[PDB]
Formats: sequence, C-alpha cells, structure tokens
Amino acid sequence: IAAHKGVNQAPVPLKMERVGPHDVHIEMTAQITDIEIDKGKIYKAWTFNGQAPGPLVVVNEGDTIHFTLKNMDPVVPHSMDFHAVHASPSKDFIDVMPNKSGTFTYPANKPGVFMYHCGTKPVLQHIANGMHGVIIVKPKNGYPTDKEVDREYVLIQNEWYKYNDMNDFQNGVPSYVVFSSKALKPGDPNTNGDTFTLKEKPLLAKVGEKIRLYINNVGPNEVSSFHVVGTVFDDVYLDGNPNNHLQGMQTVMLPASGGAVVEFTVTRPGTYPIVTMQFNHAQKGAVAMLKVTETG
Amino acid sequence: IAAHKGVNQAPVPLKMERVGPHDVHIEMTAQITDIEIDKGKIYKAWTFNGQAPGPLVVVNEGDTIHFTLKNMDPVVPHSMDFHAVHASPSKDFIDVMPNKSGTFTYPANKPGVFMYHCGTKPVLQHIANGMHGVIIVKPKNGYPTDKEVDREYVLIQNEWYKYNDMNDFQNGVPSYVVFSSKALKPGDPNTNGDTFTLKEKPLLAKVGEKIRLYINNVGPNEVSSFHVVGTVFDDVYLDGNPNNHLQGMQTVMLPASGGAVVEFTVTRPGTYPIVTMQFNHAQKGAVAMLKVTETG
Amino acid sequence: IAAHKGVNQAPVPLKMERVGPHDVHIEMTAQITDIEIDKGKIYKAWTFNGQAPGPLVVVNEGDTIHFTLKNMDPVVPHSMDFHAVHASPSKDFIDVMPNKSGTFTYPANKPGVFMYHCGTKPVLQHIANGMHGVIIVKPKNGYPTDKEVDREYVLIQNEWYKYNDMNDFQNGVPSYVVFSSKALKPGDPNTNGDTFTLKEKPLLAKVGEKIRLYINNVGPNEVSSFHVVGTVFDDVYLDGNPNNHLQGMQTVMLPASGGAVVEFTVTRPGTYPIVTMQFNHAQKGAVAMLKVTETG
Ligand SMILES: [Cu+2]
Ligand SMILES: [Cu+2]
Ligand SMILES: [Cu+2]
Ligand SMILES: [Cu+2]
Ligand SMILES: [Cu+2]
Ligand SMILES: [Cu+2]
Ligand SMILES: [Cu+2]
Ligand SMILES: [Cu+2]
Ligand SMILES: [Cu+2]
Ligand SMILES: [Cu+2]
Ligand SMILES: [Cu+2]
Ligand SMILES: [Cu+2]
Ligand SMILES: [Cu+2]
Ligand SMILES: [Cu+2]
Ligand SMILES: [Cu+2]
Ligand SMILES: [Cu+2]
Ligand SMILES: [Cu+2]
Ligand SMILES: [Cu+2]
Ligand SMILES: [Cu+2]
Repeated sequence: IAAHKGVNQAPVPLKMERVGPHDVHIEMTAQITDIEIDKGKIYKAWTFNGQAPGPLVVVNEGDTIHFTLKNMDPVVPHSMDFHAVHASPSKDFIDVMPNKSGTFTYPANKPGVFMYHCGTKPVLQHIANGMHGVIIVKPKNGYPTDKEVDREYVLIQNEWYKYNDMNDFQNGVPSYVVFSSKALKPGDPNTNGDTFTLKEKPLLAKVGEKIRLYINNVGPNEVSSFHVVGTVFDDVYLDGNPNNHLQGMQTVMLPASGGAVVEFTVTRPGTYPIVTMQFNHAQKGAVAMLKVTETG
Repeated sequence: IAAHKGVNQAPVPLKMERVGPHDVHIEMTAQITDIEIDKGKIYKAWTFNGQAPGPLVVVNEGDTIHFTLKNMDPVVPHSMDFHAVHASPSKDFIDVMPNKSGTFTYPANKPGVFMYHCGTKPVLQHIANGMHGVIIVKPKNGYPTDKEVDREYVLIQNEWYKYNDMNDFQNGVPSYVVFSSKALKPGDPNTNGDTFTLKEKPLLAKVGEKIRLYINNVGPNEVSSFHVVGTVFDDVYLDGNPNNHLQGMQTVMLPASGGAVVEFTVTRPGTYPIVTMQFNHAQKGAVAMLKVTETG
Repeated sequence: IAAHKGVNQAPVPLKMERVGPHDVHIEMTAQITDIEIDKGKIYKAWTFNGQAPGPLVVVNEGDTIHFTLKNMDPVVPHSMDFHAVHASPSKDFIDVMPNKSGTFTYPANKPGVFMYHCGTKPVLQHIANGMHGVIIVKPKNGYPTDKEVDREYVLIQNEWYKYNDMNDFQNGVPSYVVFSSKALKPGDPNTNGDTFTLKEKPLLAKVGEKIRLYINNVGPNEVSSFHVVGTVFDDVYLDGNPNNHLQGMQTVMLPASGGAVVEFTVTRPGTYPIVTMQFNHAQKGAVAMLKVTETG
C-alpha cells in the first residue's frame, strides 16, 4: 500500500477511565507500526495502539463499554469487534474512516478471556496484519480457586504470515507462531507477538507458587495445544467462565479466538517452557519461558 | 468418471414415516447432482438426495431407524454411516450397488447432533465429494434451557476441494469452506454448502430473541472455531447431549464430525455474521448471516 | 546423520519395578531403530526402547518416578519430559549424552493419560523422528464407571513425515497418520505407529461389551477427531481425569498431546473401524479395527 511506505506510527497508550459504577470509557487507535516479529524481521503491522496483539483491556462483568476508535491509518478503514460484548455488528462494529473517530457503546455481561479484533472486510487481512487482542471481563463472583492463586499473567498466541499477502493468509502455513504477554499490574512485562522476547526475558515466579494464566489464541487461523512444561493444570476455566471447570489437564485445546483461565503449581526452581504442543508452531516461535526462583 | 459425464440427477425428497412409537422408516438416495458451491463454480457432487450436505433427519431418542439407501449412481457403490446409531459397521454400513437398494436397521439411543456420511472406501473420497449430513436425535427429557429458546435453526459446516481429486483431498488446503442450513419447520430455509446463499438470504430473527443453533462440522478434514459475531453463547451442549453443558462461550471448538447445540441472545437490530474464527476458512466462504429485525 | 547409517539397535524391554508403596523405578533407552511405518517403508526412528511410540508406562496416582534414561544413540543427546509429572524442566528434563545415563526423580500426582516425549532441542525433530509415548497414572479412587467396563486397551495416534526433514516437519503435511496399541495385560497386542497392523490384526472384543480405550494423540503437529464407527462414547474423561466427565460424545477432540479415557458399547458382531474423522489423516493411515465376536 503506497500510503504505508515509510510509515511507522509511534505507539499511543490505551486510554481507559471508569465513568460510572457499571460504565467504562475506552479509547484506542488504529495505526501502522513496525514490529520486530523475529530477529531481523520487521513486519509493518496494522495495529491497535501500535501493539500486536493490541493492548490489554480489563473490565468488570456488567460494565458497559463506551469505546472510541481513532483511525490513524492514512488510507485503510478499521473497526472493532469485542467478543466480550452484546452488540449489533452492522451498527456497532462498523468502519471508522482514515483520520476519523467513531464511538460505540455495548455491554460486557459475561465473564471471561475474550478476543477482540478488527472487523473490516477482508477481516482475515486485518487480523493477520496484526489487529487482534484480548479483553478480560472479571467475574462478579470471582473464580472458586481465587484464594489459591499467588501470581498471574496474560499470554496471547498469534501467527504471522508473509507480509500483507492474502494468498498466504488464506492458503499458506504460518511463518511464525508467537506468544506475547500483556500487563495486568505495575511491573508486569508488556510485549508484542515475537519469537524471542519471552525466551530472553522470561516471566518470573517463585518456587511453590500457584500461577494463573489468562490465555487466548487469537489465530487468525490455527488452533493451540497449550501446555506448561513440568506441570499439570490444576484447574482450567474454558473461555474464563467460572462454570466451565476442568481439573488436572495436561494440555488445553484452544480454538481460534478461544480463551481460558489456567492455573498450575511450579514446584521446583528452574526455567519452565510454555508451548503449544503442536510442535511445528513451537519450532516457528511459540515457546515462552517462566523462570522460577527461590525468591521470585 | 466416464459414467458421470453429463449426469445431473434431480434432487429427490427425503422420505420418512413413523411406523411405531419407537420405530421410524427413512429412505434416502445416493445420486450425482450439480451444485453451485461458489458463484460460477459447479461441483458434480456425490450426494444423498441431491443435497450436499444431505437432507436433515430428525428422530427421537430411543427410535430404531429402518433405513433404505437407493443407489442411483450408475457406477460407484455407496453406503451410510449414521454417527447417531449403534450398529455393526461390517454388516449394517455396507455398500449398496449401482441401481440397487439396501435396508439396515439400528437404534438411535443417544440424544444429540450427529454427523452422517457415506462409508464406502475410500471414505475420504465419498465424504469430500459431498456425502455428508446431520441427523438430530431429540432428547427424551429435553434440554434444561428449552423454555428460554425463541427460535431455532440447523447449520452445517463443510469443505470443498478440487473436483474428485484424491491428492488434493489428502494433501491440499480446502478451496472453499461453507455453511448450509437445513429446515426444521415449515418455512425454514433449506440450502446446500455454498459461499453465498446465507449471506444473500440471511437467517431471520427478532430483536431480543434467544436463538438455538443445532450445529455440526462435517469436515471432511478441518476443525471449526464456531462463533456468532456480536453475541456470546449463553449455553452450549457438546454433541447436543444435555449433560455436556458449558456456559458463556465465545467460540465453540468442533472436531471434524463434531456437533453442538448452542444458544445465544441477539439484543439489537442488525445483521450478525456467523463465522468460523479460523479466518482463512471464513475468507474462503464460511460466513453466514443472521438478520435481526424488530418483527422477525 | 553419518553415525546413524546402517544403525538398527534391537528393541530393549522397558524395565520397571516398584521400590516403595509410592515409589517406582523406570529405566528406558534412547535408541535408533528401523520401523516399518507403511508397507515397504522403513523409517530409521529415534525411539525410546526401539518402539515408536515408546513403551507404555503405568503408575499409580501419587507415585514418585525414579527415571533413568540410557542413551544408546552414538551422536545425538536425548532427554525425557513426562507430562504426568511436576518437575523443573531445566534440571529434571535435561539431556543425556551419547553412551551415558541420567537419573531424574519426580512425582506423578495427577490421574490421567499423559504424553511423554524427548525434550532435546529442536524438540520438533526429536518428537517427529519417533520420541513420543504415553504414561498412564491410575486414579486412587478409580473412575465412576469402572464397574461397567468389560475390556480395555490403549491406543495412540501419531504422524510420520519425510525422514529427518526439519523443513517438512515444520511446514509440510504428514505423510502418514497412524494408530498403535500398547499392552496393559498379558496377551494384549503391543505395536508401533504404522498404517496396517491394527487393520490386519484387529483389537478383539465380545458382543455386548463395554470397552474402555486410554487414548492420546502425540502429534507432533495435528489434532485428532477420535471416533469409533458404529458406536457412541457413553462416557469420556478428558485427559483421563475423572472429574472431566462428558457423556454421549460421537467424537472426542484431542489437542496435540491430548489424552482421554473413552468408553463405549459394541452391540453387534462385526468389525468396527476406529478413526480420526479428519479423513485426510484416516486415508493416510489412521484407521484401526476392533473385531467383535460372539466369544471375544
Ligand atoms: Cu451496581
Ligand atoms: Cu460515555
Ligand atoms: Cu482493520
Ligand atoms: Cu500450522
Ligand atoms: Cu501458594
Ligand atoms: Cu480442537
Ligand atoms: Cu509436551
Ligand atoms: Cu414407549
Ligand atoms: Cu420397518
Ligand atoms: Cu458414497
Ligand atoms: Cu484449512
Ligand atoms: Cu426470549
Ligand atoms: Cu471474532
Ligand atoms: Cu501410602
Ligand atoms: Cu530410587
Ligand atoms: Cu531425543
Ligand atoms: Cu493434516
Ligand atoms: Cu458389560
Ligand atoms: Cu464418521
């Protein structure tokens, strides 16, 4: 796209603020931003806010979201579909033109770990170029295992293809499959989908801890066989709904867009890989690390 | 196949009749029928009854099915495997020769949303050429959410490959992935697996309704990441068995042949896409539409 | 690998012995062994104990495993990752050099049907060349349906690719997808992942029996849509954990490394195929047979 040549729009922070006990404002951008997805490999991503996957959104069950998209792309329209919400797609997930904004309002009434993504045709093009992310909706009544959890992180799986190549997006294997982590609390890492960051800068934990991961596989095209090496998931909540409780899972199958809350205990000091057990994907980048120390 | 050149056997209606409180007769054909799977693209499908996927069968839990297959194909044997039934495959899912009939009897004792397909070697060839469908077995005791459901439809996902090409069937990506709808009540649409019909003629519903979909992914080869845009599944029954209850799912993973009953609320007027979130497949056809109006 | 040319190391029996009420010794080898994966096709597999998948391990919930790997490969290091165990991967799933041994100790505290595999980088290479298997951990309190089960077997699904070809392992479709059976009791078959053995020598059962299968899809790369033709699964325990109970499933979705305990009734004499309903994989080998007779 001629109008994207040389474009590298600096990341813009997510803006959120609570405007009522059950109402929250969110403002995101659509923007074109260079991201290093593998060493020496820059992808001029289509993004929310200059991150791919996009920034983490966290709301409470029952919150109505008043969402603004400011489209900084100079030529391509963009839009937003939150899987968390009840909305009219043809009214509320509509396009925002270049250099314009749009505001849409809709409720998040279901707890869980939801994908969000651009909804502009061809949606495959917009998702594969980077316009995906996660919104967490916290359950009013928590999870039954909340009191056991010592530490928590968010991990997202996505693919990368040949650059803006619709034939490859439709018909080709992914060139890379990657993990990223998005911060929940101050000091947590906040990273983009790449083959290396969570190897070189592992997530951190302490011996004996029960860890919760909020996870989503945003695809666009693949499923995930999510596994933490050296442990077993004590508890799994499919899509992060507390009712969808499984126990003692080795591996959690995630559809494209699928989420989960998974919890597991790290019993011994060391480094614990986090993989998809679809090992062709792990070989192509989808391995993160958890470093477990006596202190944390 | 020389004997299929120029063959286009007109669709023949499914025949069913109840013959006892727990016994039902079903008569289907195997026949060779041209189907427009994408605009301008005719596939000379191997079918049950001239539809691909085949006609919908609905029975009650505990019904014994007395099934007749009349093979109209001039050269290829065909057969029937119902996933709903307990049967001896080597006696009861056997081949029927060209221009012959065969009758087989077997019980449907499990509620749910089952695949059916031809069982003739190579089974991949017979399924990929179009010989797939759904049989619904209604639970004796219903589902716990029956009283909440306002409206219901059946949707089926399938792939199409290069025509009768066993190399492609085994080794290639699908050329198209598609939805079809099969009628449960008078006036419901009844369509074949194609890239366009359920876009151009959306399923219909009314604002505020709880919708039930009976769904199955018949493959042959792919899994599905089933999602209704702009809603969340309130309740999901895996394979349509009432016991396999999930709540608040964004996306339902379906194996090849996998079924589900999914229920969701449409809160606002508009058009709601129905997708697999494996967006390479959605791009290749697997998007249906649900049009939600103030009246229905 | 020059040092593997002409190498065919005869299979060595698994060694296990109980050393305390909650402690078990296991000794395995890593070795290079020719396996006929399809008629006329020899794969010089990287194996545990000369089998691919490797030998079956069965322990009790709460058993600590004192595991020794004796590496007979003349040049490549190997290692062991049991999905059953809590361990420090960077201390306990480490490499054993050629012609050396290593001993590692770790608890199996979770019931279920777990993958095991080599953990040596590139792990895809080691798994795809054959270093995969299953460990069953028997639940202390059994399964709720134990008293209904008449007969049980273990089945494992795996893929085979072009020989030691990392490009194909990462980017290619499987050349073969296969089932194998591993013995639980004397007289049970014990076979390797190949396209033919369980067709030519079916598993055996008697009319009317409830059959339990302990199943795992070891991949490396594909998911499985596991189905027994002519029946429905009465009960399914995901990953073999008794809590993860489903009923009346036609088809069980297994992620890569995913396990299950599945139970089903065979009502009539005959031969019952066992498939993945991803029929491209079934066409490429993934069909086993169950022969059901009046006697067994
Ligand atoms: Cu309030
Ligand atoms: Cu507002
Ligand atoms: Cu966009
Ligand atoms: Cu892939
Ligand atoms: Cu703790
Ligand atoms: Cu799956
Ligand atoms: Cu693993
Ligand atoms: Cu009766
Ligand atoms: Cu009759
Ligand atoms: Cu047929
Ligand atoms: Cu595909
Ligand atoms: Cu209603
Ligand atoms: Cu979506
Ligand atoms: Cu004891
Ligand atoms: Cu010892
Ligand atoms: Cu190895
Ligand atoms: Cu495949
Ligand atoms: Cu019995
Ligand atoms: Cu089938």
